[PDB]
Amino acid sequence: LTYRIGNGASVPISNTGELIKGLRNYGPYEVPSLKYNQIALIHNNQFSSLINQLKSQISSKIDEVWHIHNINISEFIYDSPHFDSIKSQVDNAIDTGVDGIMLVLPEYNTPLYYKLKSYLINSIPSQFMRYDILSNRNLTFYVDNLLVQFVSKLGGKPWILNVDPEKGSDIIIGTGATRIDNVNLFCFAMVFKKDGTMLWNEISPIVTSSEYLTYLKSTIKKVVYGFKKSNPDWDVEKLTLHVSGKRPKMKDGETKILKETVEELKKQEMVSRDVKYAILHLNETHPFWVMEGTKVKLSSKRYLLTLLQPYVTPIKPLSVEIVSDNWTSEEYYHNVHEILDEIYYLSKMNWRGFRSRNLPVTVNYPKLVAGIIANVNRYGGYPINRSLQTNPWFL
RNA sequence: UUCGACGC
RNA sequence: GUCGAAUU
Ligand SMILES: [Mn+2]
Repeated sequence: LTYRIGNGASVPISNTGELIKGLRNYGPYEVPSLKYNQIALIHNNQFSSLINQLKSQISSKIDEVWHIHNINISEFIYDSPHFDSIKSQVDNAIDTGVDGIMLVLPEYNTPLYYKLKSYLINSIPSQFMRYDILSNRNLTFYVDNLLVQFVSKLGGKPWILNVDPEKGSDIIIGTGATRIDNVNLFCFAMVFKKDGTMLWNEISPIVTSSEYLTYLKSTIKKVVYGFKKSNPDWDVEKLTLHVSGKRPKMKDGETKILKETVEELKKQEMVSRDVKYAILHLNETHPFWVMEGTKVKLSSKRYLLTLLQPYVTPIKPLSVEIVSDNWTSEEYYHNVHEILDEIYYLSKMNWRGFRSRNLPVTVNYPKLVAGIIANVNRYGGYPINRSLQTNPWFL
């Protein structure tokens, strides 16, 4: 229903102009804390008007929308549009003392994006931009969205979902794997609060399909060990797994391993030894047109949650299957409503820009990682640190 | 790579 | 390549 921003304010969802005006008035839910109060802009068009306007917009929005005050932006010019010359300005910036780097790429050069991006994820919060894509017409839409994600990557919290703290899971784990070609894959596991904020993330190395279940288990254990070490008193009595991704087909073996992993985390006191949990498969299914937030039951274990398209009335359904749960027959229906509601609230959380993705954050954010992991691997960049664990570097 | 959507 | 980004 509403987004919680700063100073105790809440603004309706589904209205980006009201969210922006809200941030100008009250601030974000959390301003990032900075060490230098300095950010670098790195580019190769020193007399460019578009870059001039870009700098001045970033400067005024950072202060006025984001309430990050007195930041200095320093500029660094590179003079050849290739890896070693840009990297050299990047290095100059990092030696200067900066909280993050905004890097304007020159043209369209995919190997160069992945090479530079993998070096920076490893170093310092960064936000790329394309010189060719700038225009006066779209500059304000462009900077508005760009800063939602750069503020997050600097450790800020734009807005969180307003949810009933008595309803839903204590934590939600988005987990699964994504195949990056026909043989190789990586596992992921991400812990969320019910308010849609990411608490911790782990990704496995790239492995082969034969190694899927082995790394699925360990990646999930690492992410919970991580969450628990930085939240020792967060009791988990209600736990939900959101399983997603193009991964090997292996559903019974996979459910058995997920069940085992929760039984080991109980033994190790990472969750309650009487935790109530459900393991769910979330799958995007083919769109359709009515010629909603609606919950459809297809069988006692298969459900559909229908959502407007984030763009006849077009609908993007999300399939939801309960593959395992330890719920009582009595609790059952009630729990089904809560878990479906929660999936709907999470589908409204997106720190990539102002517009809702209408896809659950637990499904969406692992897709964003996958794109980077796949292409870094393909273009031979630097493989992707408690900093990367708590920060949404993939946005 | 601000992002999205279409068409091929 | 074709639009679009308060009001989805
Ligand atoms: Mn991004």
